[PDB]
Amino acid sequence: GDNEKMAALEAKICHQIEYYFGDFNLPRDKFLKEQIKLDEGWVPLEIMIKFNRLNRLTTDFNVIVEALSKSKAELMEISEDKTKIRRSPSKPLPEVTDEYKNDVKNRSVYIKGFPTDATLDDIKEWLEDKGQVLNIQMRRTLHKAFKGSIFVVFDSIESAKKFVETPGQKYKETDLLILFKDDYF
RNA sequence: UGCUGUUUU
Repeated sequence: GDNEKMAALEAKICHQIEYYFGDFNLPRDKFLKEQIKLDEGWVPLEIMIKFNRLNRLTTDFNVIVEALSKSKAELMEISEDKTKIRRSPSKPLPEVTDEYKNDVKNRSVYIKGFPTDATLDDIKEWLEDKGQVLNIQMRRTLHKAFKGSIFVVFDSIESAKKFVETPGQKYKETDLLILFKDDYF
């Protein structure tokens, strides 16, 4: 059903854009920050479609606008003429205080045992039924080769604990080592 | 402290 397929695509679009403008990417994204200074947070759709994971989903402005209009996250706003988008001023970036960093750390997790040829797509699929994940960091060498270990940030301490305490976890044939970031060094 | 990079650009 084409409506059915269009709805699945639009959900993916929302999630991707919401990641780029999110707490775990925006503060470290020089290119996106450049664009956000120029008019009250607004960024043109002609620039957004240059972002590679978004480009692969769609380059149609009409489809992007429809997607964001139906989002349940309430993060993104659309301009009057429908050519530009922004993070809402109701949702500011967190102040990076001791209390914030402690809270994030307590729900961050280290996982080791993925093959070196695994993709971000592969890791996301594996994580699908494991709880709400807000960030995936693939760990790399100096020369950018994947080490086979990751850091992940969960939505809550409750979700992180449920994941860490589950006993027999594997990726395909191989046993994983799973630790709170606090326990890794 | 700080500064610098950082492609899910």
